[PDB]
Amino acid sequence: FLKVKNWETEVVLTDTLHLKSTLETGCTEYICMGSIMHPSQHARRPEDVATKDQLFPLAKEFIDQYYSSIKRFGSKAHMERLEEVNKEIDTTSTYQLKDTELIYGAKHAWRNASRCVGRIQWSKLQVFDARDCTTAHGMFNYICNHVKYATNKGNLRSAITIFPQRTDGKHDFRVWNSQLIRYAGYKQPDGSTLGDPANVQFTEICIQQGWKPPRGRFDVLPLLLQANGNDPELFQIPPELVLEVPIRHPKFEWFKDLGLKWYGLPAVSNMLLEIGGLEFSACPFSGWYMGTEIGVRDYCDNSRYNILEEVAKKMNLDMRKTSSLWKDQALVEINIAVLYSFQSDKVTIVDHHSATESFIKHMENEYRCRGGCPADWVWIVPPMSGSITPVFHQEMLNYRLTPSFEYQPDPWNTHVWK
Amino acid sequence: RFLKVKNWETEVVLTDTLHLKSTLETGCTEYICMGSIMHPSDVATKDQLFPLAKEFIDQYYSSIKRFGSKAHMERLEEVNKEIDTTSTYQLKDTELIYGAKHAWRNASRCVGRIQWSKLQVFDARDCTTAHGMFNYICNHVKYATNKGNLRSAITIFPQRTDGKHDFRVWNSQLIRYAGYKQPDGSTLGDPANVQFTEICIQQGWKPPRGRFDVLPLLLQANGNDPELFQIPPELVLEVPIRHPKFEWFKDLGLKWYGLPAVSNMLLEIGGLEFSACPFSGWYMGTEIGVRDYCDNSRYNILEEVAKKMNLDMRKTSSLWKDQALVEINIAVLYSFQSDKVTIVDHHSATESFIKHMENEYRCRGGCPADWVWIVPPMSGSITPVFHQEMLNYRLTPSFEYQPDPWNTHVWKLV
Ligand code: HEM
Ligand code: HEM
Ligand SMILES: C[C@H](O)[C@H](O)[C@H]1CNc2nc(N)[nH]c(=O)c2N1
Ligand SMILES: C[C@H](O)[C@H](O)[C@H]1CNc2nc(N)[nH]c(=O)c2N1
Ligand SMILES: Cc1cc(N)nc(CCCCN(C)C)c1
Ligand SMILES: Cc1cc(N)nc(CCCCN(C)C)c1
Ligand SMILES: [Zn+2]
Repeated sequence: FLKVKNWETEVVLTDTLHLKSTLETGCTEYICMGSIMHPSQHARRPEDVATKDQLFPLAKEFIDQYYSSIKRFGSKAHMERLEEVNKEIDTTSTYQLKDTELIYGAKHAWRNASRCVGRIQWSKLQVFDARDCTTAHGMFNYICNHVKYATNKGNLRSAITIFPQRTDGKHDFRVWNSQLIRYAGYKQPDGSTLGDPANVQFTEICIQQGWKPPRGRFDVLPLLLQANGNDPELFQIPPELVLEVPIRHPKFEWFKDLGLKWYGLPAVSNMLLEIGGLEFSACPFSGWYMGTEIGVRDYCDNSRYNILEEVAKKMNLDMRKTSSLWKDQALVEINIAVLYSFQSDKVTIVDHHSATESFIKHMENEYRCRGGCPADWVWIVPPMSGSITPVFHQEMLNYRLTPSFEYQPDPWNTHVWK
Repeated sequence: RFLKVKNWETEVVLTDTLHLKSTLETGCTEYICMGSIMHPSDVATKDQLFPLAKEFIDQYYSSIKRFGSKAHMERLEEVNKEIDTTSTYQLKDTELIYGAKHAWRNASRCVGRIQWSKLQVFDARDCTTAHGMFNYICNHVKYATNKGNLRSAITIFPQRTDGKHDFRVWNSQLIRYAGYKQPDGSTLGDPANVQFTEICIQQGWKPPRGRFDVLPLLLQANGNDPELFQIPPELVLEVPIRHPKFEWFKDLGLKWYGLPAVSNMLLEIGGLEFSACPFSGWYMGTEIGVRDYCDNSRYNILEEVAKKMNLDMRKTSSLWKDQALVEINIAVLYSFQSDKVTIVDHHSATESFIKHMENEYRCRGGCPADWVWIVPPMSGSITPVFHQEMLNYRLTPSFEYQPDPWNTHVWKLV
């Protein structure tokens, strides 16, 4: 067993769940890689279509886990399911998840996501089964329905849409966008950047694929959808599906005149969902924002919107030296405005104080019922005001459980066009 | 083998080979990361001490471009003689200085390491009594405080022998404020120091019972019972805290001391253990303004400041805590700068650490760094270290945690 202590409350939790971890963290007894973005390349099956002795053990492990979860280990259905998966692999080199296994797998991938502060909600995930999809047009239909369901007029609901699994790696379904809704970024003639600098490369691909850019600071990017390994196709999300919040400040009347807004729905679409050896390379999932994701990182990273400049100017702060803390002061105001604006418009949002408090409660629940909760301190602690949130003083153990969400290469690095 | 770290702001990529020289354990395994654990976990035998000493001596003669020299080989034989005959050995003055500076250079949790090569080392290995320790510590405080122009320093007392004759400073820092738990459950002074304050009172200290009572030194020499000493008040530089815009901030009656001086850690050099080695630098503002003042378990002044700012404290999403936190840290920095007492803000400190880290990769092949500790406790992502990948590993000479002495000391009075 391993213990974790909270240094504010002195609560000690005892971890045994880590004994079920399967993948390497990247660390060793001599080096810790906890701050590395992608510490490990340890995967569960090789880089493409596995042989039977590579895939079946991963399948059996997950089927065993699912049937244990419902108190039916060794039951009739469990043993038939194993025989069924065996035959499927014998005749197709893969197998197909039942609807129940798919739902279980998706929820537990979220439950196992050690970087996610939002996991107290993990069992409240709506799962849309899109495994019958065959074209990029059908992918667009599924994504539109997902966006409409999840947005729900501002009462946001967590959802995931799961497209057909990888087969031989030449027929991948992929959403090329990193999120379903993101703003364009444009390389300016003088050298600067208009819009979101994170998306300049993706923006140029879209233009390179025929997208006519309106060239503004908040241009919603088109969807770039790839189905069955074919070349990707551009689609415009209907604007009535894209809920946006104008950013205003409860005290500063001039804040409105900054002309800022942001979208309500955070929807990650470039990760990979791994269940029992199966790789779902297109599995867009969405929830609701923690305010700091917009106000600290989107607006105030140097390589992003970088608006600390303007806000501090309008505030008449002394930007002559760092020790006036003008950056910190403007940072707080911007995050006040983001929360005030979303709350005013009745769009679901959580502040980092509430979110981190929820996560401590979630940790305690998971230790009580599951014997552990894998958690990545570097990612869980908010990017501002860390030490005045309870997670700062909370020791955490990070380990990798399956099913899981994984990073995957950007498809433009790997796709050979037609 | 090589390991790469990337900065996701700048895209700079650095190549770590120094990790191959790492020694003891991180706490992590191949399947669990313990990077957010506070401390993941009698005296060395002859056969244990030999290889540790050789590795250090090898390192030292390599750093002075004398590896394999006649002087290198004779030092090794000399060290081997001592261990063989006395079960320990004694460092040369040059080796002690090198070792102390490299323990700082190797401190993966320290953001202030750009200054590592400018450390004043005070050799106190001839000290035999607690009175002598007091004298050494007073001289250290005076030299390091330097009328506000602070200078980094370390004082090194005699090493462990059999573990029954340890030298120890029982204070966690040389200068700290007392904390007194009241019968009604409230705290006067610094809640972090309530327990140590109790021990001092038990030993005979007469407490003023104020909010900023400098604690007395509790000094243990040669394994004897520790003894109390009052630091001369003229040696304790303090800064009253005021705010450049809120004139009411001074009415809070806050102050802090200028000299941060850790006194409860262990310095390991070549297998030798220096259990009493107080070292001092200058503050980063957030150490006082964020943690010392605004930790729930410390002075916890967010509420009063927020009240005087007329903030809406009914809902967390008004971010009144965040707003007060910034204002307190503005006051800390403005106050020290006005009194011309050395301090560094977290933006300046993290920028310099990135410069340091890059230079260490270029000239040394790496820089062990603990991201969890390096990133400041506020405004994390608007500092450059937040976006900087880091590798953590343990190089020696090193500073280490050690048990609190009141948990292991065997008393002898009455
Ligand atoms: C319901 C409200 C949710 C909140 C408030 C939330 C919050 C967050 C935050 C703040 C991060 C840090 C990532 C960053 O800052 O860039 C994160 C990471 C993550 N979240 Fe959640 N999340 C939520 C829902 C979900 C859902 C529904 C899923 C999956 C079904 C999920 C899976 C993940 C994953 C995999 C990561 C890691 C991303 C990476 O490594 O890049 N989250 N979450
Ligand atoms: C010169 C100015 C210095 C600055 C601005 C500085 C800054 C810091 C900061 C902010 C921390 C984090 C600790 C915390 O937040 O509680 C730290 C840790 C540390 N510093 Fe430095 N430091 C300085 C000088 C030194 C010196 C002179 C030494 C040793 C000779 C040293 C050794 C350490 C060690 C060992 C730690 C780790 C302490 C622990 O693990 O609890 N520092 N430093
Ligand atoms: C549990 C957690 O590791 C602990 O609160 C750490 C986090 N990071 C820190 N970072 C610094 N500089 N100082 C600290 O005391 C801590 N505390
Ligand atoms: C290098 C460092 O690990 C990297 O910048 C991480 C730090 N912690 C983070 N935490 C969150 N939530 N999101 C991030 O993108 C990052 N970035
Ligand atoms: C579903 C969800 C909700 C939320 N509030 N945040 C996230 C993380 C977004 C960043 C993920 N990384 C790939 C960049 C996801
Ligand atoms: C020499 C020095 C200077 C400075 N500015 N900070 C420190 C860290 C003290 C923290 C110790 N921890 C156990 C809490 C040391
Ligand atoms: Zn680790």
